[PDB]
Amino acid sequence: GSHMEAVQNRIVEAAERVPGVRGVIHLRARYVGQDIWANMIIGVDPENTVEQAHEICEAVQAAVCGKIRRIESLHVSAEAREIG
Amino acid sequence: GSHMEAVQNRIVEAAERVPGVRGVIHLRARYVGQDIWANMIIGVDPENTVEQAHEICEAVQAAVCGKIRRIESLHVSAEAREIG
Repeated sequence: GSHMEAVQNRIVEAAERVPGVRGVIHLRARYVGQDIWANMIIGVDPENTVEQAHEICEAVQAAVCGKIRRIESLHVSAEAREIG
Repeated sequence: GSHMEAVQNRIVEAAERVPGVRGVIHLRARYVGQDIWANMIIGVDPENTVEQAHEICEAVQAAVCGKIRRIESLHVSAEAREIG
């Protein structure tokens, strides 16, 4: 794949290892100049409250931002997902 | 304020009228070229499940995208919020 597909795969790999993540559903990653701006949607269990799902999102943010360089902006949201 | 503050205020106004929204907590809006890319975090009640909060987010997306021109990318997430 392209450079950006390789970057996308590394971001997904970092996120999918976080407890409570049921896969990465979507990732929009773009270079704006020399920095990445990314929007991620993760799957979580339906049983989560909104706060519990947000805490998973925050753990994903911390994981991705800690591992993946050059990201200027990351926004992570969750959808209930019944498969993985 | 600036042009972008006026744009931000219109986006917030569109979102905050959607049932179940407990204010707009955050909005990052930027021009990338001639288009707006926006990340929004809304407050919702803590009692929401993740799916219920996601449905509010989707209603916000539809409302903002339907009313506000020039947005190329909008990502809306929710946080539990005990005040409004």
